[PDB]
Amino acid sequence: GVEIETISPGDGRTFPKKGQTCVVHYTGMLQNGKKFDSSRDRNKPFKFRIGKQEVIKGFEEGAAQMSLGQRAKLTCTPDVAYGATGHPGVIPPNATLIFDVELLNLE
Repeated sequence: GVEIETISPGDGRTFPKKGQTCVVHYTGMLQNGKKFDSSRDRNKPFKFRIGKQEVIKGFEEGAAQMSLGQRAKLTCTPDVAYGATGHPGVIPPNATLIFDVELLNLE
């Protein structure tokens, strides 16, 4: 499940398609916990394409529901990213993930 909470401004019509590399200023957040990842620190805003299963399932489906300029807020379920396995040292198992996502993309 992907729960979108959009901070309003954008256009609402430029949607990502297949094979389009898009740019996201993501910012990860643990529920009742601190941060774990952000693109604002590296300032390398993560040019990734759509439709190759590169990103996790909670982040891929939310990018298809956003548009250019929009600033949403993800709520990623554990069963799609790390709930059974868990990343070693960073994400424990059964973890609900929160992301500050703005789509200022290309292509």
